[PDB]
Formats: sequence, structure tokens, C-alpha cells
Amino acid sequence: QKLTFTALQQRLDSLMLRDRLRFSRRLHGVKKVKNPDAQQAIFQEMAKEIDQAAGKVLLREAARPEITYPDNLPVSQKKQDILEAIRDHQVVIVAGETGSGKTTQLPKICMELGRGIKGLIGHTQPRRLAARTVANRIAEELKTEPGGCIGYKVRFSNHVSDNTMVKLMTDGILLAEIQQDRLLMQYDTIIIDEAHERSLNIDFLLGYLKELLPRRPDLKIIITSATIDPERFSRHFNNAPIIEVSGRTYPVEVRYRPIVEEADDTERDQLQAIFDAVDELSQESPGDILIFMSGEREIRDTADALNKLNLRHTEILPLYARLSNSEQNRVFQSHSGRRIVLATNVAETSLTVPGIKYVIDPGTARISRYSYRTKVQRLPIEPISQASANQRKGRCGRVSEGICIRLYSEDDFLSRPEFTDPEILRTNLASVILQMTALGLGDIAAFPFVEAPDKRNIQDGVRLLEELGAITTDEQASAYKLTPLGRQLSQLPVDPRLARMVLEAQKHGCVREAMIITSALSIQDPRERPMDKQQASDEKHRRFHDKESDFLAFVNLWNYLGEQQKALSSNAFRRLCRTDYLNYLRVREWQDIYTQLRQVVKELGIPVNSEPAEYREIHIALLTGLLSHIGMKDADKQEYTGARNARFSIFPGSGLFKKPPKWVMVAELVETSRLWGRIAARIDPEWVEPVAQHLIKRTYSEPHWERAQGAVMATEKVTVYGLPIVAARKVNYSQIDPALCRELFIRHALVEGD
Repeated sequence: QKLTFTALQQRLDSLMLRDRLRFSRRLHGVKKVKNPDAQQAIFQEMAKEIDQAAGKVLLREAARPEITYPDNLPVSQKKQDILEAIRDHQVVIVAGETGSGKTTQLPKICMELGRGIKGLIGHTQPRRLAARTVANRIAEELKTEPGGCIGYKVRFSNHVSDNTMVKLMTDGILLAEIQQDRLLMQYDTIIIDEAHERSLNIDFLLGYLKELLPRRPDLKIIITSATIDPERFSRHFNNAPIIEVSGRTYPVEVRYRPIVEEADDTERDQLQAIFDAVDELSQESPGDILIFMSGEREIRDTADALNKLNLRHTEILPLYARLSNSEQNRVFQSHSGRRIVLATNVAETSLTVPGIKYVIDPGTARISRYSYRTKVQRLPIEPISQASANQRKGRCGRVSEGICIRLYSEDDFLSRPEFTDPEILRTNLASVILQMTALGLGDIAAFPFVEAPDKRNIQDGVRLLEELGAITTDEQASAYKLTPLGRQLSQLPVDPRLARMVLEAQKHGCVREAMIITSALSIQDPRERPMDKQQASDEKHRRFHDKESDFLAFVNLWNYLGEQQKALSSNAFRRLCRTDYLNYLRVREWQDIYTQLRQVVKELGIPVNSEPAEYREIHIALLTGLLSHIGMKDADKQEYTGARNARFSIFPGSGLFKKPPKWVMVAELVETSRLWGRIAARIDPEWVEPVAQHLIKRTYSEPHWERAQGAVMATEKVTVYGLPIVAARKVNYSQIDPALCRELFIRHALVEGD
């Protein structure tokens, strides 16, 4: 026997990863024990604990199943190169076309190497549904049960069973586990799936794993994506190998059917194109059709029209994000007839619906993009990229001859960008900092991004988060921390400026008005102004203009839209959007944003008022998001002075262009020919001080003794970003700065004034 520290140190390699450091720190410290035989007594008893820990590993190895790979998958051919690539390299990139076996067979290859035993095999998906279904598919193929070696994790802590070897999860779950597992010791291997989608979660995970490699040499990383730019991921991990895999896809015929303006209605021509496409495909075969839609409200309207057509032996089923257990399994089930599945772009990330023969691609998706001309994070309905359009097309390459109908010209298609911009380059950096600080990812400049955002916008995002009171601005030692308000901002799906207004609406019982206005400002203005019908449309939109705030016009329009869809049918309401020069798709998207926002507001415990709020309550809440968008009008000129000594004028289309008040707040500042203030509202300067306690700068002048007061009085000036919200008010200086009053009293310079 005669156990040693050196010999026991070697035994730690037979332990689970998350156990090694616990026994290392204890072995380092037995040297403090003075009695050399009392050391051996501690060694013998620690060797018993290490016996128990090492037996844990031997039990997991015995419980591992025989790994089998199904035939007909093209990835099992490159299984050789894949296996030894992960065996010999810390990082491996595996790019493969849709339907190659990639996703379900990669964790099997890792288990074949002997991983998943001393630490989990983590496998991330962008959406929660994709994680659950992938887990079930691997377990089925391995003949294991739910609760066996294959598990899944959502719902941030309902953690998987002890039998689990391969843990599937969402990428937001893994990021959440960083806070308490900083080194990710729970895992032997980490697989980032669908990386090409390149969201914030994806790029945050690829950055953190770059920082983790020098600290986790026992860790293996596999990045798997589509054929979209595999070099990018390789270049990031010090040029890690790439293994291309082929897809089995059947050839897909593409038919270009552009929209022809005949009904004088953009929406009627859209749905008549949807109708003519299903009608075209109906002549080929009664194969199931998948229709990509812009938003969940358009899905409702389109499924409505399709059903009222009563196509024979067709089952028109919609897909919303509100799909529950009882509703998500229906698309993965057998059907006696034809299925017409209307889905959003979610049918490209996670939804991989089976039995899809045809596809109808309108070619438009809602995408989160930061505006440069103005600033707000917006959600424009944009034409998708070629790579996005091809993934929509690739969703029917499993039957003999699929057909994809694109509702646009080939010339349109070939003119779009090849690839979609990464979200890190599309997002307001204030929002990126909010998430990074909430997750603990550190400084935005120190972070090793796969594609770093522009450094200049960094200090602007920091100032915005300070303006909104979202970050500490306290010298902790040197770092950033979220305030309780800033943590709430990170959860709302609108811009930080807009989110700050909703949070302040709680104090003023105007959350409804705030959500209406905030969601309106998140999209391109739904009120259209055709160049052939300028005067007609102007007459229509004047029905909602307010004399003091054209923020409230959004509220008047919302109430109008809400009352009309009560009395009107689906068809009649889409007809009303044409007669009122309202963009139907953006009216529906407006309603979509409001619904998503309303749900986050409710799960924040924030109540929504049922009774309308008045001017003051609304615009004070708006003001807290527009503190650097305040304007003080010049005496004679009709121009304003802005925050940073800037100077702007009211937009000519504004309701305040006729009568510009002394103090305004503007939603956006744009520079076309002069500095312009778009959507604007009269305010009171008295409102600014109570909501700007973190920005106000107080100066004092004319300090003098006053007999009547028995104290030193002065004149106080309060500025927010240099604007004089409080020009001059008499204060009791003796209660503010008694030191200066003394310094001034012994200079013989006090003598009483007024």
C-alpha cells in the first residue's frame, strides 16, 4: 500500500470531469497536515471516495448501448473521416446539405469514440422543438427509452436524468448554464447545430467556446451547419478541419410566378397568387404543399380564405408559435388526404415537416435589422436572401420530383444578396451589451466574435444604456452590471429605447397606449402614401392626427383598426386596408408585435390598463425613452436645440409643423438636408427633471446672504444634456454647499442681495 499524493493524483484521470477539481483541491492541502501518518489516514479515506467516484464511470461505460448507424444516410460514408477528425482535433466543422444524417449521427460518432461518459455530449438547437424531436429520433434509432442515455433540456431547469449521455438543448439554455458552470465541466463534448443561422445565441456560443479552449483541453467541439460559408467557422477556431457531406435530396424543379397588379389590391393579388399556385400544383399531383408566410396573422387570414374555397380532399392546417403538445405532433402524423401547411420562416430553422412535395415561396420574411438613417431596432418585411430562398426550396427534396413555386421573377432572385447578414451586424449594440452583461460574457470589445460589430457604435450603445438607466455606471472594480431595470429591458422584444417606455408606463397606467406606440415604431409606418394618390391618402390619415402629439395618431389608428375588424370580415378588412391606404401586411405585423410584446409584459407581472390614459401619463412614459431627443425651440426661429448642442427642425409632415411648441420630444432624428425631427410631441419641461435624476447637472450662480431667510441663497440651473429644463430658480444654498458659503464668507464677498 503506502499511498502517495503523486499516485492518487494519477487516479483523477479515471474520474468524471466535474469531480476532478474537487479532489485536486483536497489533495493539494494534505501537505498542511503536520503529522506524516495523519496524512496517510487522510489519503486512505480519500482513496475510498475516489473508488466511489471511479466506479461511477465504470457504471456509465457498462450502461452505454451498442452504437448502430442506419443505412441510406450519406454521412455514414464519411463516418471514417468524421470519427478520427474528432479523435485528433479539438474543434471540427461538419458542413452538410439538408438531410444527410449529420444531426442524428454526430452524437453517435462521439459515443463511439468513448465520450459522453466522463462528461455529457451537449447538442444545441436554435428552437426548443428541434431539440425534443432530435432526442427522440436518436433514442428510437438506438432503441433507448425517454430517460435513457438520450435526453433533452428546455424550461431552464428541469434537468435531465442521471442515465443521460447525450443531452440535447437549445442554445439559449447552454448560455444560461454558463453562469453556474463557467468552465462547462458538465460536458465532454459540445455540438452547435444549425450554426449557419448565425443568431446572437450562436455567435455568443462560438465566442465563449473560443475563450474556453485554453482552459478546457479535455473538451471537444463540433460545429455543424449547412454549406453556407463553412470557412468562417473554421477560420475562427484557429483553422480547424472541415468535412463536407452530401445530401440525398431529389432534384427540385423551380417555377417563377411573379405578381401581376390586376385587382388594384396588393393583398388580393398576393392571395390570388397563392390561389393560382396551389391551383397550378393541383394539376400535377395532390401532394402536400408547404406555404411560407410573413407572420402568424397572415397565416390566419390565408388559412381562412383557403378553407372558404373548399378544395376537395384538402386539409388546410396552420402553424403558429402557440402550438402546444396536442398541436405540435399533428404535422408529424399520417393523413388520409392532402395537407396544406402554412408556416412562418420557422419552417426553415426547426420545423422539418415530413411528406412535403411542393413549396410556395412568396420570398418575404420579417427580419430584425437596425436602421442607420434613424436609430431604432426595426423589423422590416424584407425579401429573403438567395441562401434563405434555397433552403425554402430545399424543403421538398424528398419525393421523386418536388416543385417549388417562387412568387417572384428569376431576375428578382438573382439580384438579392447571396447570404443573410449575421444578427450581430443587424442589431443595436445596446441590445447586444444588455444580453452579454446578463449572460456574463464580459466586455464587448474583449469578446472574440466570429464577425465583430463596428467599434464606433459601441460607445453610442453604452451611452444609450446609461441614458435609459440600464447599466451600473458604478466603479465596482472595472466592469458592467445590469440594474433591475436593465435586466427587464433585455427581455422585451422591442428596441431598448422603446422597451424603456413600456416599463415606465406601469407607473402611469398607460401600458396599452405604450405597447401600441412602441410596437408601431418597431415597423415601417403602415400608413402608405402612393405617389399617384398623395392627396387621397393624406385625407385618410388626417382622420387620426392629434394637435399636440402624432404619437397618439398611432393610438387613434389602432382603435380604428380594432373596431373595424370587429364589424368586418377577413376579406372586407383586407379590402379596407386598400381603401384607407394602409399596408395590409404591416398592419398585421403591427398586431403581431403587439401580441408578442403583450405576452412578455404579462409574464413580467406588468398590468395593462383597460381605461384610456391622458396626455401627461402617456408622454412622460415616452419621455423616459427619448431623454436625448428633447428639443428647446429658439425664440424667433422655428428651429430647436438638441441634446449634444445639436440643432434640428420639425418634420414638415408633422402635426406640430403648423404650431411648434417650446419643448418637444421626437421619436427619431434624421439628416436628409437639415437635421429633422420625426414623430414629435409637445412636452412640459417640468416632466424632465423627475425622470432624469441620473442625467441632470446642477449649477449655481449669484450666491448671496438674505436677511429674511437667515441663509445663503443662490440661483439654480438644471441641464439635461445641456438643455436648460430649469433655467433659474432661487434655492437655499446653505443647505446645498455650506463649504463654498464659508469660502465666500471669508473673502468679504457675500454682501446681501436678491
